[PDB]
Amino acid sequence: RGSFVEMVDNLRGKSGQGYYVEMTVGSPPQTLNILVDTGSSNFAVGAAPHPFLHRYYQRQLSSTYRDLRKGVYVPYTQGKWEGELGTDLVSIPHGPNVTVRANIAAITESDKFFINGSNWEGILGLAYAEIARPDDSLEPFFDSLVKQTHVPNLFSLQLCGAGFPLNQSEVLASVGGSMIIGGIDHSLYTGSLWYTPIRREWYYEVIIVRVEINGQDLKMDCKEYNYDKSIVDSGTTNLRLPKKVFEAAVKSIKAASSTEKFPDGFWLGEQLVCWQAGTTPWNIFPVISLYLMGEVTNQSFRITILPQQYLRPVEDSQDDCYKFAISQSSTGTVMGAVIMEGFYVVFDRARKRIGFAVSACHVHDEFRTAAVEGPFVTLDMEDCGYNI
Ligand SMILES: CN1C(=N)N[C@](CCC2CCCCC2)(C[C@H]2CCC[C@@H](NC(=O)c3ccncc3)C2)C1=O
Repeated sequence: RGSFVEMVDNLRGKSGQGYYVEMTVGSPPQTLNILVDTGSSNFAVGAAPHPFLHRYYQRQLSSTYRDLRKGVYVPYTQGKWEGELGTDLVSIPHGPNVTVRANIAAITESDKFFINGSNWEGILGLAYAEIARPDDSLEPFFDSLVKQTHVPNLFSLQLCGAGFPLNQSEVLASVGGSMIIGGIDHSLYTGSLWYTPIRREWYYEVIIVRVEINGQDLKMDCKEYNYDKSIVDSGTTNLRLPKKVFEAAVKSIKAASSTEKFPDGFWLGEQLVCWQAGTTPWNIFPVISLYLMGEVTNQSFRITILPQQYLRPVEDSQDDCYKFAISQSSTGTVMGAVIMEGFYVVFDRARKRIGFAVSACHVHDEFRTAAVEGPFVTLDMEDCGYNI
């Protein structure tokens, strides 16, 4: 049974441009589309004209706007966002039937933040206060939601990749998934939910204990897989892996798929690869299994993704084209949107754990499916975690 009908199918978007939910801010309510970001902790919205925005938060039109008289400067690898802090009344129309008083960062300047044609005007940082900007005293949205209402301290995400390119009109008309606030909807997954501990409450940090490519053990010291951390991030497109892990994984993926040669640009995630309509050779590409620490001592489980997850559909012709959605990182593993598209992911903050189950909307073929399986006996899993 699906017990959260009001929130099912409340997301739109895609892996490369982000998945967003409708929200309202202020009095009278101002409707805005907001990217769901499990990799950050600020509710930050466009609040001034920008070439990529067709609407923005107008503080002067909200009777409930409260100015905190404080600026916030947020540089990150790709760019930055800057703004002015305040609070206002916020609601999620296809969400819990509540209105909360929340912090809002009114974005006034940015670089490589907004995405042209993404249809979103701000981001909802769903991670913990530790990584909120300027500091941990700026209460994140979800913390405000839980404190002010009877909403359970849990949310779950079903990000639905279409498996093919969606043009501008299609991506606006299409259901991109669900964000269930305060619960788990059983219609969004098949099989069982398996839980991994949240190692520390800052990002949604997890511990990977083993990696396989078509069942072949990558055989690295498991600390390498979590160097310097492993996180679950809906605000990142790719599966990102630490340099050494990336080099070993790409070697193994190349070897498994060696019946076809792909240019260096494809493996660097820059160049698309194309096949005649319907002839994508899924079977030559391997499945990838990530083993995660379990809730029981010396127990792990595995999540298995297909090339239908790690090859991202892009438009070129009538050919079926893709980009390789696995890339190198110098800041740890990032389980981005392309990985999350395979699974229904439960962010169980109350029980400091993340659940994974096979998504009812994952893209697959008639011969293979994504999987979530366990248990496996795995020793010294705490040693897989990186310190300092
Ligand atoms: C990974 N990642 C993420 N999950 N959220 C941010 C902020 C991280 C935050 C973590 C805690 C400390 C402070 C920083 C922000 C991201 C939001 C989605 C749109 C993105 N836009 C682009 O990447 C982009 C790139 C190029 N052109 C346009 C847009 C930018 C980020 O870098």
